[PDB]
Formats: sequence, structure tokens, C-alpha cells
Amino acid sequence: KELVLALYDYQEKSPREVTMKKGDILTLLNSTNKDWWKVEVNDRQGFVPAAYVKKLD
Repeated sequence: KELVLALYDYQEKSPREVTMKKGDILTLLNSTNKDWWKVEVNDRQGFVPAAYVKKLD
């Protein structure tokens, strides 16, 4: 799939969100929304702000 790099820590603030640490390599599940992307962080899935991750090309 697609991988993204976490640019900052992000602590989930809502049920559909997930937490990540700066430096994390996340599997990107859905990037159809411009503000919130669905990612896999270890054994969890949910939304983090699109601005806080960077697609790995």
C-alpha cells in the first residue's frame, strides 16, 4: 500500500482518531479527505490530520 511518515506526535481526540509518534511509519488506508487521513498505526486504525503526515514516495 502507501506509506506515510508522521511529522509530529498526534494524540487522538475523538473515537475515530488514532495516536502516532513523530517518526512513525504508518500504512495509509484512505486519503480521500483533504483534512483527515485514515492510517494504520501498529495494530490500530483511524484518522490523523493529513497535514501531520507526509506521503513516502
